[PDB]
Amino acid sequence: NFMLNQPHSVSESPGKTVTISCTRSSGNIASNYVQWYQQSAPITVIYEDNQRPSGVPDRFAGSIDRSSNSASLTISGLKTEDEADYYCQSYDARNVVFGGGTRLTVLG
Amino acid sequence: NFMLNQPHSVSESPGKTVTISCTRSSGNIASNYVQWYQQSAPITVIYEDNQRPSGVPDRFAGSIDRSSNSASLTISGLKTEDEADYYCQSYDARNVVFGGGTRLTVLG
Repeated sequence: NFMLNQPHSVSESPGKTVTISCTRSSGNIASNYVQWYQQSAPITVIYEDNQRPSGVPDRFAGSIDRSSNSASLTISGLKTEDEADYYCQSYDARNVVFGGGTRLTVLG
Repeated sequence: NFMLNQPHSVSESPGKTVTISCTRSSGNIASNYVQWYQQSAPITVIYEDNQRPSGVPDRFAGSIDRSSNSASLTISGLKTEDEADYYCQSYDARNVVFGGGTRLTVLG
C-alpha cells in the first residue's frame, strides 16, 4: 500500500493564505481520490480531490500535484475559526489511508 | 558509543541512481541494526539494515558494507518527491545515534 505524510503544524495570520500538503509514499496520487477532514469526529471539508460539501466555505480548496505526488489543502482568507487539525485521506483499493494530520494555528 | 557520518548533500538528475552512505566511527556496523528515516516526524524507509516498511517503494534499498564499516541507502530512478532529509540510525547497547543527514536534490 502507501502512506500519506503531512507536516504536523502550519501557522498563519488571519486574512492570509496557508497550504497543507499530503505526500503519497508509493504509487500515483492521481490513482485514488483524496479527501480532507477538519477536526467531535472529523468532518469532511474536501472530497474527490477538490469538491467542497455543502456549507464548507469557498476559501477551502483541494488540489493535486502529480509532479510531487502530493495533494494540498489551501485555505485562503484565513479566519480564526479555521484553527483545527486537518487530515488527508485516500484509498489503496479498499483499506483507508490517513495522513498524520496537521494543526493549523491562526496567529493573533 | 559512536557517531554516524554522511555527506551533507548529494545531487542527481531524475531517473538515475543515488547512493547515500553512513559510516560508523567505532564498533562494528554489523553489530547493530541500521535504520534509515526520511523527513513532520521521521518515518522509517529502511529498518533492520535493508527492510522496506509497507508503503516504501522498491527503488529504495538499504545495504551494509563491512569493508568500509558503513551502511548505505541507495535510490534507483530518482523522483522529486524523494527530496528530503535522510538520516541513518543505529544502537550502542541501549542509547542510539543519528547521522548528520543528507540532502538529495533532484536536478533539472
